Amino acid sequence: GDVLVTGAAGFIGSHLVTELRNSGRNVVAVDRRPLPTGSLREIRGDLNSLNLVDCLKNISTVFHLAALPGVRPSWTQFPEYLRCNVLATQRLMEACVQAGVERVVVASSSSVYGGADGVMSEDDLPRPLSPYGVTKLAAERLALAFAARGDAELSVGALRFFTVYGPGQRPDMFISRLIRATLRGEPVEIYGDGTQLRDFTHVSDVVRALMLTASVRDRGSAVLNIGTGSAVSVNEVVSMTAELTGLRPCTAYGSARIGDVRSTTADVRQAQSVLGFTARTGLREGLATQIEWTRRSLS
Amino acid sequence: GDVLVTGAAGFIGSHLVTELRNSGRNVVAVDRRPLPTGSLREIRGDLNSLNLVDCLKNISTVFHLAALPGVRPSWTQFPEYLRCNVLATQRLMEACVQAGVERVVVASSSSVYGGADGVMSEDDLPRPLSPYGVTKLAAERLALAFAARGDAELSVGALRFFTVYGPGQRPDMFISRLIRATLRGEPVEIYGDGTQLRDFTHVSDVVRALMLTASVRDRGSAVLNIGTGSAVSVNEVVSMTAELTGLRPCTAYGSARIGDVRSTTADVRQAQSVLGFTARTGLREGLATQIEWTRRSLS
Ligand SMILES: NC(=O)c1ccc[n+]([C@@H]2O[C@H](COP(=O)([O-])OP(=O)(O)OC[C@H]3O[C@@H](n4cnc5c(N)ncnc54)[C@H](O)[C@@H]3O)[C@@H](O)[C@H]2O)c1
Ligand SMILES: NC(=O)c1ccc[n+]([C@@H]2O[C@H](COP(=O)([O-])OP(=O)(O)OC[C@H]3O[C@@H](n4cnc5c(N)ncnc54)[C@H](O)[C@@H]3O)[C@@H](O)[C@H]2O)c1
Ligand SMILES: O=c1ccn([C@@H]2O[C@H](COP(=O)(O)OP(=O)(O)O[C@H]3O[C@H](CO)[C@@H](O)[C@H](O)[C@H]3O)[C@@H](O)[C@H]2O)c(=O)[nH]1
Ligand SMILES: O=c1ccn([C@@H]2O[C@H](COP(=O)(O)OP(=O)(O)O[C@H]3O[C@H](CO)[C@@H](O)[C@H](O)[C@H]3O)[C@@H](O)[C@H]2O)c(=O)[nH]1
Repeated sequence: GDVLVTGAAGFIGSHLVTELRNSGRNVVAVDRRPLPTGSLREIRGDLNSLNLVDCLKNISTVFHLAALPGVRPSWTQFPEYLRCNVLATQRLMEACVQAGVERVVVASSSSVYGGADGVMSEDDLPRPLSPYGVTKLAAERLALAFAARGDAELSVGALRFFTVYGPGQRPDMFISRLIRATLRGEPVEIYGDGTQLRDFTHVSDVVRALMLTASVRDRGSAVLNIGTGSAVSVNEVVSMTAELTGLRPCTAYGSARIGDVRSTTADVRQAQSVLGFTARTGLREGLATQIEWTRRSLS
Repeated sequence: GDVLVTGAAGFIGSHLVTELRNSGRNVVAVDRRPLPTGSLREIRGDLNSLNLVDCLKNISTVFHLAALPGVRPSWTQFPEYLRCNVLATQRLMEACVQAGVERVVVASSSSVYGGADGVMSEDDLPRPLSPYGVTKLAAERLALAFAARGDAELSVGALRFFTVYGPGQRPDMFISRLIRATLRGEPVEIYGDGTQLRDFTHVSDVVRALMLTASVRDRGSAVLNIGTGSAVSVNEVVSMTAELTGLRPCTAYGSARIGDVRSTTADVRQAQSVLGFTARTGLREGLATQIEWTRRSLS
């Protein structure tokens, strides 16, 4: 059957569209922004306005990536985060039940874990530290509640991504801003002392995990971390970018932002056992891919 | 300091207002519906429209009970459930940070557990089966995220209530409808075969738990079940009501409603250790209190 991707114009979504089409799948793309062997049908619209059942005609698999994804604006833009991240999810899942979609792969987030040292496992109680994390937890729990309805023949794979980077990374993210601070001298502010850590996951690995998750169809629903299990500090990413480029990143240290967790590290075990997924790209290699893409993109 | 109760016109809220005032506390009541030794100041308004910081002047303790509380309408009224249960909570917690409120006691729900046999413990992963349960989980996680902000001197006691009944019970609830089916012959539909079970908790016990929770001020935040640990089936409640009244309840069996969990039973241990709270009222005694109140109320 055909596949529908919400959020298809965005960072992860555009990579997923490419891989789906290269694999021979016909793709229906939904986004309110323009898109950058399988066919491609672009539907331009807001999930809260489109006739979603019409969009889901002959769709057997949905990848739900649309959302407002920034941690820090969520404190002061909460109506819009609720509308885009929770209400739109609820509408999409109802339409999936009505249209007889078989499987929905939902982008969730490591943000549901909140603050924790060391490994974040899918059996840990969620305790988001930001309103954004609350909305991603609500979206993933909504998806699971729809899959548990007695009238639905619907499974859900909810994927908790860990800070994704690479070619095309959204420009509000740290590595994208740092690379512009390096190649173009546009200063980046460091939010705190730079000792915060992230499990940075390359988008190519995330797209492989998304495809694997969609192919697990007879095992019910699942909640899985998608990450590398290796955390790197902000300061270390700055030093690596300086080393790779021979240009001094234009940085300025400022105050930590409330809502930012101090460290993330994925427990990678359950995705390996359920999907056969292990991340292949480490940060040193992946960072070079983003730097090279950004050069060519600016030229 | 003075205490503010949101949802003060409702079932649990009105009982809490009474006990707060009888205890000598000055109460500020907020609700968009009229209210049925401590003074009482009634503020009439919607939490999404009022100047909440103004309402919180000289308030040291907030009891957040306002919400749309029905499980079953939440599938088809989801915008309003998000607005009342999640957006209003976020606005209230921000105003609590800005106003320097010390402690917020939040009404959460056993609905966050979803479907589970046997005892529901606060260490179990939440898995709500209805959009209502998703909104209560979001409200309680929001409250905890605000309490964890570095700029807040704020603690949260989040109370997961188990199906509350007694004098004044909301008329959409089962025991209220059954009593009208008995005393007044207004038929009640049974949603399924009546073998579903609930941990029914008397409102007097819930109000005692609310007061105890507010008095724990130097131990940070807590998430606690408030229930009896004894589950009773719908059919057994029907037979008890018939026995107590000598009138045949006017019932009609119909189809189970999607979103209704099959059974609830509270793990009562953590509230006993943290609050010294143990429920005192069992269903046979409590059911008689509601029947007697309802007689006098109808006359
Ligand atoms: N990038 C990461 O590090 C990361 C980490 C964890 C989780 N996630 C999650 O992965 C998903 C994709 O993230 P991304 O970095 O690609 O974000 P992105 O902002 O690049 O892509 C999201 C897309 O969704 C669209 N969109 C938003 N609301 C919409 C609406 N109401 N209707 C139609 N389209 C709408 C946007 O136009 C955008 O193109 C998001 O759900 C996000 O929460 C991302
Ligand atoms: N009754 C139960 O069995 C039970 C069980 C678990 C949890 N809870 C929770 O306990 C709390 C109280 O439940 P209840 O049975 O007393 O419900 P209720 O409906 O009787 O009381 C809720 C009150 O909140 C008010 N309200 C709703 N939205 C408002 C808004 N935007 N602004 C101002 N006021 C608003 C309503 O007018 C109403 O009086 C709710 O948070 C509910 O989710 C109740
Ligand atoms: O200009 C900036 C931007 C970010 N940071 C810091 O860099 C780290 C990473 O920030 P960023 O790349 O913006 O990603 P996160 O805020 O960690 O969020 C990403 O990863 C989260 C967890 O996976 C997802 O929930 C989010 O949607 C996704 O944006 C954090 O410690 C920030 O405090 C700075 O110092 N300066
Ligand atoms: O007309 C009716 C109403 C209810 N029921 C059944 O009676 C049980 C109890 O229903 P009700 O008294 O409406 O309470 P719940 O739906 O269990 O919800 C209450 O208890 C939940 C868990 O504590 C809270 O989350 C909710 O806010 C609160 O309304 C359920 O099995 C219903 O299916 C019927 O058979 N007929």
